[PDB]
Amino acid sequence: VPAGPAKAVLEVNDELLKAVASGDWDAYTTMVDPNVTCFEPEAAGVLAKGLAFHKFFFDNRSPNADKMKTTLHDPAVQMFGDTAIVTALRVVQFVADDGPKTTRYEETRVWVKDAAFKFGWKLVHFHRSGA
Amino acid sequence: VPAGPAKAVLEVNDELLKAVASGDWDAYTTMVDPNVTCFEPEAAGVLAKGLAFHKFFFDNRSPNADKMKTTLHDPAVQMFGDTAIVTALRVVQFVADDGPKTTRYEETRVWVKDAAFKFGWKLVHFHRSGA
Repeated sequence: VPAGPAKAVLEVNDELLKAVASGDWDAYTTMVDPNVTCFEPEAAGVLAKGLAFHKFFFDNRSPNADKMKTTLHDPAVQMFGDTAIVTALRVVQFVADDGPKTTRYEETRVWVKDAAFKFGWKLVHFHRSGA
Repeated sequence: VPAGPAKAVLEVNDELLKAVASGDWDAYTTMVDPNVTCFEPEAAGVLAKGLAFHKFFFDNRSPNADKMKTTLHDPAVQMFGDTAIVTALRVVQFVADDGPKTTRYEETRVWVKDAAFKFGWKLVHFHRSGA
């Protein structure tokens, strides 16, 4: 059974998390616009732009990124023409110096229709912020 | 001289800040979609929806919200059809128990074209997160 627009973007959004979690850069590029912008903890407080910024973290995965477990919670999509706004809570289990920890992030992901992209959608902007 | 699409949304985005800063609820409603969603510190970690949530803060402005000074820094817009993604850094001067303080927020504002709205644009989602 094929997914409608809203279900479809949710699936691609989930697939992107899988790609990031597994360090699959090639997969990342099938879903993310070359001129993607973002606010995220790793971006040091300013808007980061382009894939090169993100590839840096793929090329230098360290040190216990493999122990990490990430899940998306409470996902929702809102459609505005060819734009889809996906909102969710990202919960990350990781190990720190003090032991196992859990952190929650608010995530906004803005997806745009593009039949040229593998799944018919591309990520153009996202905003992730920690609790 | 009239503003093009990108300049136009930046102006409306600035006007919205002016409305919030001055507690002008009527102005707020000329710019913000009735089904607006948001992530923001005031939303207690989950996605808030609707104008009623925001009106609560207008109706209960307290206690030194008038002393506050807010400015937008490094604004940028990206256009995707009828969607405009405005990104900016929000700097807020306020007084705490310990004295005058300054805080920076990352802000994503998603605006959508609508000729029915006063300025031709409506805010449908935003994401604000503190440093």
